[PDB]
Amino acid sequence: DDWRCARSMHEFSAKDIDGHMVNLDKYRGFVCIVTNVASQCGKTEVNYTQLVDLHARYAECGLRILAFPCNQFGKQEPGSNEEIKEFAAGYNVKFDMFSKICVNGDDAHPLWKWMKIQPKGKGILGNAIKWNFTKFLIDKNGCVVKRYGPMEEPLVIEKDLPHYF
Repeated sequence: DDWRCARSMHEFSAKDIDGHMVNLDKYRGFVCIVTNVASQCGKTEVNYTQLVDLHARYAECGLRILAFPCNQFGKQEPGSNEEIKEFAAGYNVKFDMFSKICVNGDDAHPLWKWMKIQPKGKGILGNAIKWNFTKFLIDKNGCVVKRYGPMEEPLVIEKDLPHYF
């Protein structure tokens, strides 16, 4: 397992929602929020709207947001990448959308396997992602500094951003 030995998010790569591979070291020097999103879940509206809001509010300070669709939680992201892209455009999303992935299990994207065992990325009842819209806060060096649950509104992250800018 190479992914357990990575030291930074910047070591991983991921396909964006248009099918192009993105080297995540392009986010070096930015504070990031990484999150697993879904279109048909109870917290879809509050998360998209507050994430778009935090992005517009803190874009000039370097806030970036990475959104990975995931259908493993109630099958609440069943659509195609194009549908998810159009869904996100309806919220006026300007952050970075990726291709749908798994975040749990043997086939999970290795970025997500790594985040979950980071000291500040651990969960309480096991490390697995529990539901849609788990949020990880990534410092400018690519390390995980905080994990927020599916039921935590994205605005609760705001108080912590000044310490990493």
